[PDB]
Formats: sequence, structure tokens, C-alpha cells
Amino acid sequence: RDQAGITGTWYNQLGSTFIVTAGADGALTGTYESAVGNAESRYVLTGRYDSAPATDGSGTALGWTVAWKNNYRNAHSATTWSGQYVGGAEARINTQWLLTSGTTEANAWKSTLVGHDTFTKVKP
Amino acid sequence: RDQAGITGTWYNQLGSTFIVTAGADGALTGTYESAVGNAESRYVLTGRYDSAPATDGSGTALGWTVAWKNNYRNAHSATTWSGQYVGGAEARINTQWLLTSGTTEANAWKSTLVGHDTFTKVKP
Amino acid sequence: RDQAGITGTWYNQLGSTFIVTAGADGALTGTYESAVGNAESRYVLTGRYDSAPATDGSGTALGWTVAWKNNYRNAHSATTWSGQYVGGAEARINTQWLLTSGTTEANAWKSTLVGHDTFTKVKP
Amino acid sequence: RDQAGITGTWYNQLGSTFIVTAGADGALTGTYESAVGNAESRYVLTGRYDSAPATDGSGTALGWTVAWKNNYRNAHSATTWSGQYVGGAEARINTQWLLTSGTTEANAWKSTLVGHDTFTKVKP
Ligand SMILES: O=C(CCCC[C@@H]1SC[C@@H]2NC(=O)N[C@@H]21)NCCN1C(=O)c2cccc3c(N4CCc5ccccc5C4)ccc(c23)C1=O
Ligand SMILES: O=C(CCCC[C@@H]1SC[C@@H]2NC(=O)N[C@@H]21)NCCN1C(=O)c2cccc3c(N4CCc5ccccc5C4)ccc(c23)C1=O
Repeated sequence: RDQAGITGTWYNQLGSTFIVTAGADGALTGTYESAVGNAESRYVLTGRYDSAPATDGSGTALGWTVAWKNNYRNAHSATTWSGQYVGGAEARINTQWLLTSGTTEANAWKSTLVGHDTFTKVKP
Repeated sequence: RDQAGITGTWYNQLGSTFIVTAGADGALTGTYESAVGNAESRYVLTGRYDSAPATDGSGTALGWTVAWKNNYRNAHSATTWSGQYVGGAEARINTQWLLTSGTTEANAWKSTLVGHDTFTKVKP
Repeated sequence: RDQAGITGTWYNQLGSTFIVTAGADGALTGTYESAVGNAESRYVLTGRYDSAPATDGSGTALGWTVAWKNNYRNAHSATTWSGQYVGGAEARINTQWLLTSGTTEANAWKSTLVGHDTFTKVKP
Repeated sequence: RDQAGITGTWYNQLGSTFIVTAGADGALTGTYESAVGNAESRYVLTGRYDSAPATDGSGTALGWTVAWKNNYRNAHSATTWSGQYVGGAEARINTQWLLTSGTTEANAWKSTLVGHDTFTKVKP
């Protein structure tokens, strides 16, 4: 269990802030603040992690979602990050993400961005 | 709000079963059973949706995660689906997904599968 | 060798037209016309396929790129499709694609769309 | 035209080597050697780039494919990279990639890896 390793405040390469609690049962709960895009302040996130990872030096699989609606803005979109937690002196969460916007059926082909974020426990 | 539209039992093209409740506040909670892969029975899922979508015929953005650990198996992996709900006679959730396995740093380049699932309210 | 199987005119679910020749050496050459987006008429494509696939009923891996510049328009973007050819009565090329736009460094996080196209030998 | 900027030898974070020539007409031709996976020596690549990019500080969109068959091995797979070239003192090609394996129809859901490579003109 990397419950203690995951729980806390993380920062990515864009200067976004991910604040998460890992539950003993595999839950992830917290808030996300994006440094970029159609976003202001904090947004709810929820997700899941592997609470019993392999003991062979592998990372810990996890993922989470943010819907980009809060009390300030609604960007009619949702991002999911999928990745793994790697513990140790320079702990990191290495992710790839999919960001889908609500679209008409005609525009569905251009609904989804893909990218990658790396989170660390220390900021830019 | 497509709270009522989203809530329920959905099936994809592989014969997997997604059982979800949509909360008024943007939460998604439920269980997932995969017809394929290193999986048996139900797994917890959690996610988020846009509870106030655009009124212009656009779909409703949403996403969710499953960590592939339950009481029967642990596949040391997590999938996130990102997509949109489209209401109407033939309601569907159109998704793309990222499935990350825990890996060593040496194998991280081959950690993540990508695919697409389409869910409907009626099964194969 | 599915050189003969691949060579020809293919259509996707959007009504786009892919015209390709497969070389004995693994080359793919041809033109692409998109039914959607910032595109008009034909664009050059090039790519590669596995000219000696497994004999066990597996599909044939292949990919190709289009840069969205021709004599009519320049959309400062490029798409790559990655996928497999499946032969037989209802032959199909099943792909996932990445479409990158040129961006400033500040906007690089939103540079790349992801999607999926299925090509068949008969049109909508 | 970043024909001169693109042409040359590039290295990614895995220690792979990409050797490319950019044509005046938008072509990319060359060889790829992977430091990882089911690969040995050089493989043919082909692709396309935007030969007339925006003059506003944007990167130059490009993509290319490798089919993982040469005279030494056949991995029954193909990778496509989609990304942009960014010129200047520390020139880089920032990419995301899709790697599809030939599979049976039953295994198609697990056919495609996704990742990201950053290429520079100087090696690890
Ligand atoms: O901004 C937000 C909320 C904050 C998101 C922050 C992200 S989460 C991942 C990353 N990590 C991080 O910490 N922070 C960032 N939500 C909307 C985000 N958004 C999309 O959803 C979207 C979805 C689909 C297409 C496009 C899009 N194009 C592609 C090119 C193109 C070409 C011709 C015509 C049309 C288009 C459309 C452009 C921008 C967008 C977009 C775009 O901003
Ligand atoms: O190795 C090569 C040639 C060299 C590729 C080098 C890459 S190009 C991108 C990157 N940049 C670079 O410079 N060098 C690397 N070709 C085959 C590569 N390859 C796939 O195509 C593949 C395709 C689909 C699934 C899987 C795969 N899983 C995912 C997890 C899973 C779980 C349960 C059961 C099954 C599976 C299957 C594992 C490995 C592979 C794989 C795998 O090695």
C-alpha cells in the first residue's frame, strides 16, 4: 500500500495542483486546479488506485477524473488521467490523459484531446 | 441534467457491463464487469460528469476509473474512460480509454493500452 | 502478403476516402480526402505495413501519415493512423489516430486530438 | 520551411535513434533504431511534415510510421508518431505515438499501446 505515498499535494509540469487522499480500499478523492485552459480554482476529482501493488519494483496503477464544472465555470468537458505512482526519493506520478468535450454528433471526431502529465511532490 | 439518462446499466461492444449512478452534484459511482482480460466479477468504479451540459444538442462530458483489484483478482492496472453521453431513442456513451499497468521504469514505455468503447442501454 | 488486400480505395465512417497502394517492400503510398475539418481535395499520404504477417489469423499492422497541406489549404497539422488490416468478405482497416496541430509552447498541452476510424471497401 | 531544421539525427529519452531527411515537398524519409522492444538494427520510416508552417512562433506539425519488420526481425507491429518540431538552441521534436500489433479479432481490444517520446539533437 502506497496509501501514504500517494496522499498529498502534487504538481505537474504546467504548474497545476493535484490534492489527493488515498483510501485503504483503493479510493482517490480530492481537488484539482489547472494552471491552463478554461478553468478557475478547484474542481472535484475522484478515482481509484491499486491498493496492493506488485512487490517486484513495479509502479502502482491509478487513475482519476475531473469534470470541469465548479461554482465559477463550466467548460463542458472532462479529463481522465491514467498512470502509475513511482515511490522513492523523487516520487512521481507518470500519466497520460484524455480530455473529452461535449460536442454535436457532427463534431464528435474532434471531441477528445490526448496528452501526458508528470506530477512531482515539489513544484516549478 | 442527464442524471436520469446516465443512471442505469450499460453494455459495450465486448459484452462488458457498466452499472452506474449519477449524483446531482456530478458524481458517478458504480461497478464494472469486463467480458475480457484479467478480470472476474465486479470492480468498483468512480467518476464525474457535467451536471449542467450545453443546451445546444451537445453531448454530456464524463469519465470514470476502474482499478482492476477486487476480492478475486488483482491485475495491477487501472483503466480510465473519457467520453460523452448522447441521449435519445438510441442513447449511447461514446468513450476512449487508457489502461495503464504498473511496470518497472525499464518497461514504462509499454505500460499503457489505448482503445475505444461504445456503451448502449441494450446488450449484444 | 496482403499487398493485394490493402491496395485500393477505402472509406471511413465519416465519409472520408483513403486511396492507397501497398508495395512488396512494406511501403504505403496514396492520397487522402477528409469529409470533415479544415481540408479540401486530396492530400499526400505515406506509410508502412507488415508485408509478412503472422499466419495465425492475426491482422496486419500498418500506419500512415497525412500532413494537411496541399495546393488549396494548409491546416498546420498532421494526422497519423495506426491500426490493422483484417481481410475477408467484409475486409476492414481498424485504426486509432493522433492529429497534432502546430502550437506555441504555451498551447502545447492542447496540440493533439485522438480518435478512431474504421475503413471499409464499400462506402456510406 | 524547417527542411534544414528537421533533417538529421535525433535521439529520444529511451536512447532510440531517428535518422530523417525532410524533402522540400513535405516528405520524411529515413531509418529508426529502437533502444527497446522486439527490435534490432534499423527500420524504414516514412512520413510527412508541414513544409510551410505558421510564422507566429508555432511548431511544425509532422508524423511518421515504422513497421517493425526488417531483415533481422518481424514484430508484427507498426508505430506512428504524431507531433511537432520546435526549432531553436535546444531544438526538439515532441511526439505522441500509437503502436498497434496485429491481433485476432478476440484480442483487438489489447492491440494498441500509447506513449510519448521527446527527440533532441543531442543524445543521452
Ligand atoms: O480547458 C478546459 C478545462 C481545463 C483543462 C486542463 C487540462 S486537463 C489536461 C492538462 N493537465 C492540466 O493540468 N491541465 C490541462 N476544458 C476544455 C479543453 N478543451 C477541450 O476539451 C477540447 C476538446 C476537443 C478539441 C479541442 C480543441 N481543438 C483541436 C484543434 C481544432 C482544430 C480545428 C477546429 C477545432 C479544433 C478543436 C482545442 C481546444 C480544446 C479542445 C480545449 O481547450
Ligand atoms: O517491440 C516492438 C517493436 C519496437 C517498438 C518500440 C517502441 S516504438 C514507441 C517507443 N519509442 C521508441 O523509440 N521505442 C518504443 N513491437 C511490439 C511492441 N508491443 C506491442 O505492439 C503491443 C501491443 C499491444 C499490447 C502489448 C502489451 N500488452 C499490454 C498489457 C497486457 C496485459 C495482459 C495481456 C496482454 C497484454 C498486452 C505488451 C507489450 C507490447 C504490446 C509490445 O511490446
